[PDB]
Amino acid sequence: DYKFWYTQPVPKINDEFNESVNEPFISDNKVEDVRKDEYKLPPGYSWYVCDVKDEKDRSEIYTLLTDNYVEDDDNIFRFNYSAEFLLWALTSPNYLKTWHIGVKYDASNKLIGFISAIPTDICIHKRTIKMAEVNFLCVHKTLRSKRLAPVLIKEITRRINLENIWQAIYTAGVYLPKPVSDARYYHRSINVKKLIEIGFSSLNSRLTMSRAIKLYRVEDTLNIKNMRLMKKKDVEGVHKLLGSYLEQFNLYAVFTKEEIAHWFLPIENVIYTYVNEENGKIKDMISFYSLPSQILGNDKYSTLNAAYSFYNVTTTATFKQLMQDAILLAKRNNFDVFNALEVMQNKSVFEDLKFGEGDGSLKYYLYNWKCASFAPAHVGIVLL
Ligand SMILES: CCCCCCCCCCCCCC(=O)CSCCNC(=O)CCNC(=O)[C@H](O)C(C)(C)COP(=O)(O)OP(=O)(O)OC[C@H]1O[C@@H](n2cnc3c(N)ncnc32)[C@H](O)[C@@H]1OP(=O)(O)O
Ligand SMILES: Cc1nn(C)c(C)c1Cc1nnc(-c2sc3ccccc3c2OC2CCNCC2)o1
Ligand SMILES: [Cl-]
Ligand SMILES: [Cl-]
Ligand SMILES: [Mg+2]
Repeated sequence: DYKFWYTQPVPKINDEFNESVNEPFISDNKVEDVRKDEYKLPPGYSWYVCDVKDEKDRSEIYTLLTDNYVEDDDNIFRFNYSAEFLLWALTSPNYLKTWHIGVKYDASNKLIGFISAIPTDICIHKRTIKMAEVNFLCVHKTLRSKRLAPVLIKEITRRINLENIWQAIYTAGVYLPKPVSDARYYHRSINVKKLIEIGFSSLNSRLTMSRAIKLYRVEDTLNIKNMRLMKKKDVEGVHKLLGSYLEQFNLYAVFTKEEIAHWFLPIENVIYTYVNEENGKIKDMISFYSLPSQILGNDKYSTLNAAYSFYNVTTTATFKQLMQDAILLAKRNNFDVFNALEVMQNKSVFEDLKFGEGDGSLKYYLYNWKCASFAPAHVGIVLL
């Protein structure tokens, strides 16, 4: 019935728009009309302004997400973003502290809910719009289905609107009104035996353990011999190679140089970017971020280390060669599995590179924006 979502400026479940329609649901908004009062929480709970740059506040958010964030369909794996990853995700250029919103239960002083946004320029069907990117919405498991999430969403919308920003982008595995695109995820096994033992992957009578390990074996040599970790000096060249590439898609972020530096310079166990430089020119890039899963109820293993394909561009090799090197560089950095979405050119390499189709998909949404939906090959943004 979507009783909350139907009160919001998003498409109805049946809405379908021509390619010519590309505009807000509600235009001519006025900063001066936005509510100044915080939305009301139930008795005994209060808003909390989180300082993600303080280790202790950042620790509280980490604990909340570690225990209560997203689980796979079978409740065996739960995302386990690290504290340094949350730091990086939330302190991008021109971030606002007041868009990092916690909810505490007054009597324990414990964080029980969270929601965040960062500002990003988003190009949708060739119109660039100042938006908020929303992520890390989470309500403690003990307080589910109490209608707290619409409170968090309405409060962040109010604070975003105070900055004269009236559109947002977000992704969810759940179906809401109404996806602008829908991308399945695929997984390429790296540590086969481990993935079998935790029930991420399976065997069978044809594929014995030894034959499954042989199947996923990779040669420890790069297609692009000079691919190396990105350094500060490469920010200009990355901004030109990526910025040009992305303009073909129907939905992408428009990065400034300061955004390239933030989103790509390598941070161990967070973000890995590699470049191929020729003549002082960046001609190819690979990137992926680290998003481990906590494994629930396995006696031997508690963590699955997973590399998540972010942005990959090649001008000197085939896309298949580039993605093969991405898998190898993930392997060299101790990752058990390489995960990709069917966005950009990704799907075209999944069969040859031995990726397996996963169990669900990620829906891309816009808030207060009406437009034609599109196949995921035309999606040119990867969220965290
Ligand atoms: C202009 C600026 C605009 C800014 C804002 C833009 C929009 C931002 C929107 C947020 C984008 C976040 C993106 C993001 O973070 C990445 S998707 C990750 C979401 N987090 C998790 O799945 C963590 C585990 N789950 C939870 O913590 C709770 O289940 C949550 C908190 C998800 C819902 O808590 P609950 O205790 O289970 O539920 P109630 O409080 O009773 O609330 C039920 C209402 O919530 C609607 N709902 C449920 N899940 C949602 C989801 N993932 N997006 C949006 N809405 C969601 C649901 O359809 C229902 O509305 P309806 O009756 O109409 O159906
Ligand atoms: C696998 C998996 N493990 N777990 C713990 C979950 C809930 C899933 C399902 C899932 N839900 N979102 C995604 C994926 S796969 C992928 C590959 C490359 C880039 C992004 C993603 C992605 O979503 C990202 C970005 C949106 N938030 C979650 C991670 O995967
Ligand atoms: Cl209201
Ligand atoms: Cl482990
Ligand atoms: Mg609730």
